[PDB]
Amino acid sequence: MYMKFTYHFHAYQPGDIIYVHDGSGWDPIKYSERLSPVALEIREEEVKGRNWTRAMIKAYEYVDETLRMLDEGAVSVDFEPFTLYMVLKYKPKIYGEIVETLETHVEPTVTVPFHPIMPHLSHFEQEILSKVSFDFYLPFIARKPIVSFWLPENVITKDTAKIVTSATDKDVVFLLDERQFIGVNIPQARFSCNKYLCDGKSAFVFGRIHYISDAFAFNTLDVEGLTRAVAEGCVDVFKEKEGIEYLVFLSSDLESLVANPKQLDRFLGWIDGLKKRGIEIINVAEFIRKKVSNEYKSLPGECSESFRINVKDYSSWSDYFDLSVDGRTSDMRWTGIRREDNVVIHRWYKERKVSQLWKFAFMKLFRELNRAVRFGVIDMLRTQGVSDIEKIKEFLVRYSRVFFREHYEYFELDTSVDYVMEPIHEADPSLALKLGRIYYLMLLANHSCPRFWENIDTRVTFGNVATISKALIELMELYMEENEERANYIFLEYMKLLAFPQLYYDYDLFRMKGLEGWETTEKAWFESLRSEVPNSKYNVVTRAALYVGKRDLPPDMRSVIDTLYDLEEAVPDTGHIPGEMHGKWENKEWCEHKG
Amino acid sequence: MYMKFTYHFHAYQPGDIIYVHDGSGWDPIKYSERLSPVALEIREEEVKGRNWTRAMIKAYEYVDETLRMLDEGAVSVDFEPFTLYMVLKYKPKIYGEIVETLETHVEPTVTVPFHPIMPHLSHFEQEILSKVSFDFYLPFIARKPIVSFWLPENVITKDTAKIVTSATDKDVVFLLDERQFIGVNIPQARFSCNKYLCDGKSAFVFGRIHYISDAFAFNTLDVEGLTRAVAEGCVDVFKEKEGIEYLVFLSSDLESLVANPKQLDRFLGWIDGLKKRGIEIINVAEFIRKKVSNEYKSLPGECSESFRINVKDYSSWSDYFDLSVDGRTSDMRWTGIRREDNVVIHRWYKERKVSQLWKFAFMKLFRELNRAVRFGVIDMLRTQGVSDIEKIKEFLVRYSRVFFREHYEYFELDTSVDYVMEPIHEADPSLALKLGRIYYLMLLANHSCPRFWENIDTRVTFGNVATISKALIELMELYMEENEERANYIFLEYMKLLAFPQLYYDYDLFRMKGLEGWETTEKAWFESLRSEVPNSKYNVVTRAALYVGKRDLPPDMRSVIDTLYDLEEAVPDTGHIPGEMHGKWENKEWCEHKGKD
Repeated sequence: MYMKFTYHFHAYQPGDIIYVHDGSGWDPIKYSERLSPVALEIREEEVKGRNWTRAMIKAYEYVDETLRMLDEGAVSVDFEPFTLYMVLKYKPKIYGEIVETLETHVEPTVTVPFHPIMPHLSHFEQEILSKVSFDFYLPFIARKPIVSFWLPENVITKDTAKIVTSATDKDVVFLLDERQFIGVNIPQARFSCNKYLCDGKSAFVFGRIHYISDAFAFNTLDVEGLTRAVAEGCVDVFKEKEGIEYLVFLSSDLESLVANPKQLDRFLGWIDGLKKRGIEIINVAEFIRKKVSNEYKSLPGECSESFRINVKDYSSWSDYFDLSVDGRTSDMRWTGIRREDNVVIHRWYKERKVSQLWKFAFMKLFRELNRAVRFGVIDMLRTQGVSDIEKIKEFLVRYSRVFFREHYEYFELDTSVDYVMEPIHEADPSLALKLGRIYYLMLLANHSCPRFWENIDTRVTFGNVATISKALIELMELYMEENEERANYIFLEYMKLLAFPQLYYDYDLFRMKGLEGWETTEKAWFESLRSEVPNSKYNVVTRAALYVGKRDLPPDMRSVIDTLYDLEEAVPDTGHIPGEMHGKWENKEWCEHKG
Repeated sequence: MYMKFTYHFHAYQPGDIIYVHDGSGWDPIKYSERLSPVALEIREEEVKGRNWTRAMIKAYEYVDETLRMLDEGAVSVDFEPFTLYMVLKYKPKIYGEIVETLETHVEPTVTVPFHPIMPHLSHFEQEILSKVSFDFYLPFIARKPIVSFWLPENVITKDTAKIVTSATDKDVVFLLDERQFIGVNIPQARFSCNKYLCDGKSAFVFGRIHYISDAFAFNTLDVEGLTRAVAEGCVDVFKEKEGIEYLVFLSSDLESLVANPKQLDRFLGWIDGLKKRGIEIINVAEFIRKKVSNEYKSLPGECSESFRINVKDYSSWSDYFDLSVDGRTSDMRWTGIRREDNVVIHRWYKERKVSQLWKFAFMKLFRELNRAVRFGVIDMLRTQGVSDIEKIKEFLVRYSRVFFREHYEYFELDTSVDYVMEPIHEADPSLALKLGRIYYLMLLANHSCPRFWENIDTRVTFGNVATISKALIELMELYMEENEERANYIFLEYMKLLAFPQLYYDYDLFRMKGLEGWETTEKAWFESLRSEVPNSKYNVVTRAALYVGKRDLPPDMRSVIDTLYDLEEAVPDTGHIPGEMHGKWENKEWCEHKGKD
């Protein structure tokens, strides 16, 4: 057949950080992890971990073996930077295996550090993260004029795509979901080499087919069904006649390969079924490369700027599709708001409807914390005689060489303090590097993960709050040790975490309208914040901020948190993430932490 | 397989009327037809006619014989009313065969008389046409609780859907194109039993797949490719495993079955290929019934108001899709205007670009002519004591029993003067039936066809203009008899046809913006109107208006057109319709009229 097939896998772990350790900012961070032992059955071995992250990192090895039995160039994979780094730290053997496969076996896809929803961040943060993305990926993509790029949850806007495409010289292939396409209908645009103007540059774009991808990832069709859905269901009889190559592109989380013990074999059988149909397995980049080179015949204008299609701003690959009013996706899952009619939605959780209003407040609050930290860094670097915001940007980007040091060392890329400090050479590296650290903690705290789920009380929400609490307190203490009034500006931000439930009033959330009519009510808000653990009456946000504050806060204010908060309920116990329920937890009733 | 398949065919001929004969209005119209010999090749046989209409009517017999080869209930068919009427008059044996097939063998689909773009007419005209559609189809649908309905070019708006559904007590199924669906993506809605809210009531809707339908109709895939596109390309792997029936619905003009000599056998071979793949062939209405009856298994909510989808207002099945900016169809083909950015488009014709601005002017002018006729009818009936607009509407609907008399009489339905005059029985029937004739000539003049093509100079544009000219001159003359000043209100309307090119200025078309930037210039307008025939220097609108006027105008007015125009240049010759070029024409350079008899 002339049909081409490929899969993309997205690999990411938010990690199990519950407390970041004090540090100088000259080295990668050190931290304590959650102890909530868990196992994943893979075919016929149970893979055990002290927590979800470590179990998964072990599991990545079974996955890499499977990927190794596929042909060269067949699929593409992106690893979130910190996730790949954590593998190097915890299982350096697997890092070497994974790294070899990305150099030689699968096409490597660039992605963003810390997996935030990019359009939910300021342009400043997005620019840093975009440049770091390409920097971190340099050993895999150095001599490639075309590279695929993975936006977290595929949540894209025109502004975000521009930032990304500007952060590189190469040609960018955005991997998206076909439900994000607009200005063309699905069968019209399907399987062709489309492009997408990113206002100045243009990117290639491929959109996955959600229903077949999920049919694999969630085991709803057997191998025969998956093979037929592709080989028959996706056939372009005209292109088969004209002898024109077209690409059927699917995508899932890499962790879908261990969602049940049979997934690795299922995937191998599927790919085998397709090859037997005469379908060549070939990655999105090598597909385009083979088009432009005219090794593959094209339609007139294919892979060009006449084959430009549009993409809906704020569309995604994983939104609540049952609430879509245009047959496309949006970002309502992470904001809690449907944009088309500007209402606040609710979702089911453990037999009750829960307002998703908390996600909006969470997102909004973090925009403010993010800016408080960014302006802190800029203000303090100014005192050191650094006035050029562009030099500060370059510095914050180069600081990746510190944060992910060993990764870069593995490839003999410069990790020298002299490199990192060059754009801001007039500053005390001791102060500058602590600021770089505080900035990267803020970044780390912007994981999209907490707002993916229906309820707020999860281990990932705790981790975000604990990480930003670390950053804020350290920034606050820098201002204190300099005898500045700005120390309180930062303490005010920290206080917004402790008193998180007050934000319903401070944010005028009552003015907003619920989908059904009750989702922006007082009680809707307060119900949604109830603790999901036995041993804490505090909401998860207050919990994590107290948990970190009680160990890092100056004794005097450390006192008021004791006067107003019962500290004994400041522990890392959270509710469970519904998507992780297939795991074998020692404690299934809530996400535990042990002594 | 759980996949079901069906095809819908739409049959329509605009006719070859070049001059309607004078008549009282008590009987169906009589007319002179174009003489332009042409033949169609069907398998190894040549089918010859004195004009395209007559050639195609003979061809319909071959099509019917082929439909009879299909299994019962496999496909659905609509015949536009006047088309079926012309078959009846010319070849009653062929009409007999077709109506037998519509009664028993294929699902009959209701459609509108005279094939106008319905959302391009006023609500009043749409209301009359909608009611007539269901009356004309009474012999085929009387016992049916659910009926399918074919809007011309599938051009629909919510308002038009409301008019149609309000005109019957039956549940309606609208047959549309999947590129018309909105608020859902194409794969998301595909092949399920969906509904559509048209305000007071809801209708079922099914959307055809144009690329497969056209692969058959225009012979771009062989039978094996067509079979594969359906059996493989349309498979729903999930519904196959769940045992849930779904319908792959395709549609084309019935005339696609004679678009080349092998079409009939290709179609039969395709159906055979699908049946051998385990795919049952079942018409849309029967498919719905089986879902509703639970003979078929359904998704939760299927075939109910829970499965509502939206349709884009002014979308169609046949728009210039290469100019679409939203991935859906629209009505720019017939208006000349792309709605999304409000620009006047151009198309290629004979390897030069031609502005479509003329289509907007033609459409706008006809809206005005339509109202002049309707208000003239209402005004003259007012002078007869008829003041209730609802009684006038009832009369105009019943007048279809005069206009299509032989059809209703074939089915033993009352066409008597007493039946038709019942709602306005205080009026003089000599005047009322003349007004009914005038109103129906106006309706007949609203064929969508002229605006389908890229070039104005075609036999269908000539026909629309000649037909409306007949109506206007007759209405004018009725007012003259009353010694009315209103006679010149109607002469003004006819003058707008004669002086059609002046409408560029009078309609302020210079204010409109061209897609490329030239389409709304004076040069673009005038070039678009140039005659395509060497025996007339006048644009086709003026040409037809003169052709009728030189026969029908009172002597003083005839002397005026005789002085301003060369009446020897008022002939029915026009340019050819691009879609008819597959015919074997005696004159293939332009559409002739042999005028010796």
